[PDB]
Amino acid sequence: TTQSPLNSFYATGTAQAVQEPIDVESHLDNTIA
Amino acid sequence: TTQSPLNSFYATGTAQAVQEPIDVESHLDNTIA
Ligand SMILES: [Ca+2]
Ligand SMILES: [Ca+2]
Repeated sequence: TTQSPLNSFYATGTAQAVQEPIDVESHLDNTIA
Repeated sequence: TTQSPLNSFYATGTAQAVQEPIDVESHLDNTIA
């Protein structure tokens, strides 16, 4: 004679974010002379 | 000279319930990245 609560069910996922939106690189190779 | 009550007859059955109505299994194998 056991009474159960009937709520022992689960499901699991994951998420992440490990980088910045943009990357910037420079090529200014001229001199104001 | 014996007086009988005439109620000595019986029949027996059985019943059971040994499991929960539903079972749940998860397959969430994608990542919000
Ligand atoms: Ca970066
Ligand atoms: Ca079960």
